[PDB]
Amino acid sequence: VPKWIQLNNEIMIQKDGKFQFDKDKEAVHSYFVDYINQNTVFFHNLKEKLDYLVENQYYEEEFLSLYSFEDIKEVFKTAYAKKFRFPSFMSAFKFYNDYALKTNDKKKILERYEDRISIVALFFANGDTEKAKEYVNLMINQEYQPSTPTFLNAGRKRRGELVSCFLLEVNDSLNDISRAIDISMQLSKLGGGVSLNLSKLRAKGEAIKDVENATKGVVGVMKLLDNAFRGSGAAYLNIFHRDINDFLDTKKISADEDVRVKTLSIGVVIPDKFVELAREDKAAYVFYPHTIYKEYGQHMDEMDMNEMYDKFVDNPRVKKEKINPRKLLEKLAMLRSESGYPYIMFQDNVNKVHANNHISKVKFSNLCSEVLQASQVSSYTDYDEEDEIGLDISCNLGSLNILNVMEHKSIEKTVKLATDSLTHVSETTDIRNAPAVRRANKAMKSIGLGAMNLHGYLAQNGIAYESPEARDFANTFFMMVNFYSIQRSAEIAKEKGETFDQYEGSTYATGEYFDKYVSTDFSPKYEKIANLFEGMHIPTTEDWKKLKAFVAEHGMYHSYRLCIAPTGSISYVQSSTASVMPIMERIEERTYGNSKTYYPMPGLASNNWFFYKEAYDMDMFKVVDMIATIQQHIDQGISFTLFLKDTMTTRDLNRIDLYAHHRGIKTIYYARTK
Ligand SMILES: Nc1ncnc2c1ncn2[C@H]1C[C@H](O)[C@@H](COP(=O)(O)O)O1
Repeated sequence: VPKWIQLNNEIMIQKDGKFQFDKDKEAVHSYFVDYINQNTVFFHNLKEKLDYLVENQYYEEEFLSLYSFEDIKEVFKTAYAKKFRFPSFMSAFKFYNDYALKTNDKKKILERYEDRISIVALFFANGDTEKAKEYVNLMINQEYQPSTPTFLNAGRKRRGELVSCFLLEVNDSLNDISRAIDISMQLSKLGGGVSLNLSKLRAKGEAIKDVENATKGVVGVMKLLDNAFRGSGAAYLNIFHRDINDFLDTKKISADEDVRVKTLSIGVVIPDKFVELAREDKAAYVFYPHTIYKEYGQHMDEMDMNEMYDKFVDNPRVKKEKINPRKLLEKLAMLRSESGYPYIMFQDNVNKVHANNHISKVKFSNLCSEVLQASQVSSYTDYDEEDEIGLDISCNLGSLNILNVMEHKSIEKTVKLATDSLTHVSETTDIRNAPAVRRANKAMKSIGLGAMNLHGYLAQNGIAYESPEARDFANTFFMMVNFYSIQRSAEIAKEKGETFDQYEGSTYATGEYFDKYVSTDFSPKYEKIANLFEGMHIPTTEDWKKLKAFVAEHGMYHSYRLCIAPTGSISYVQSSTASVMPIMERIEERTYGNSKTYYPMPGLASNNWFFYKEAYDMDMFKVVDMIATIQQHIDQGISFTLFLKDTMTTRDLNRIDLYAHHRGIKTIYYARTK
């Protein structure tokens, strides 16, 4: 058993009635002086090191050639200037195991933490040395953390693409299904998560072909996708689609392997009309989509279900099956208890505050349920015919660290620089053989700036997650993020002289987006929270009015700007609590070969133990209230894990989900039971 693991294990051995939290500091110190520092490669100087890495195909030559070597030296100097030390074994372990560049044989380490940051910053700044130094400071102070794909691969030659999220529409044909599978594997190889909308695919019995897929409906397509992934995959289906019960039964524990889907995540899209039909206890119907396309010349999930539902029911050329809508909502709650699946998207909560309904309404979401954008189906054809390209979704992500941003008083600076980094990654992306995704990147230019360390920050300032004080902080914080995000998007539009495709018809352009911001104040109501924002200018209704006019004049470069991802791996590197979620465990036990490892939550001690309250003991109604408060100021979505007990009944699970719906929650993610 290595010394660093032994020292890490001594945290759980009590001393004077307390956990030995400081033993983690010894553990990480041992990890460096007994392992990491013995496996790093020596170089005489920075010039030799960089020439070696370029010439041996580790780094790309072009992004470095934009700087003079003297300027590169100064950027690297900036990274090593602040004496960065990991506070825990796991934070250091997660960087050097998952992110640090290794030699090709993978026996030595070629990058310190400061080297990766220096290279990522030199990639972002595109020759601008002074901006590269700001990126280094932003990342070394841990104010901003680029997503895994960007942070891992930026500046490297042997790599995937830097984009995290891909969402694909799939039209109703074998050529389309075949192309969607091909594109999914291509994009998954590039390092991104891939989510597929299956709501336009024809239901069971509508496929009259002698192929293995035919007779199972969309489950056949789910199987092909699931097998291919053996980046991860997801599939979404509208609740009014006939195959909804078969779609759900892929995640049953008792389901046989010919129907079962193990790797692929699943999501269900629920409009209000289904919630209306659940409220009044009467039987409802699910539709065979190809019959709807035959009749109306439009896909089911493109048409307005509030208006057309009764018309689909009364039309005899539209085929249907009767269901009990309350019992399907019960089934959803039950599967989420057993499996964690499916994810739920409350479609009208997404679309009632969506800025770009004129392009399209939002029909589905991504692998982690936070990306929420317009899309349009493509039509892929054979050799001698022409493809008709629609609009898929791509979004590259990054996260603010709330703790460090507040302590450095740098909300404006970090949001605007992060937005610039996300914009450069979007500009330098080059997707081949997926023109609907290429269209998304070039024309829509969406980015996904999120945040982590909410609970960690609140807990270390004596603010409980469920308190009105916490919601007061979140309200003001994310308002500010949205303000400076929009401002920078509009500034970039002025500088570049470009806007996102069909900006002119958006709620940003009409002014409607800003209505609540020009009329209501979002500064902190509690004095304790107002003192935390001391030194930072909190935008007022008057600033918002001025921003509204600025946007009306110059437009906006980005179609979407903000979304809060789960941050599973990167949160360790940041010594941060995951996302805006409440923590699961005060101390995480995990396996390490034969031995165990222990990770106390970042900033956990005996004197703040109360404030690091475990998510399972919280009231999920009050957790809903927190995320709803954040969702006000996020144009896309928030990955909302729900934390449950086996004591809860199906009745209790339905009441939580229906309350989430009532408060305007856009999506809910994996359902976690203790
Ligand atoms: N916690 C932590 N994070 C990062 N790097 C670390 C850490 N502990 C030790 N080291 C590395 C940094 C130096 O190269 C050397 C001496 O660190 P010194 O601080 O002089 O003991 O070990």
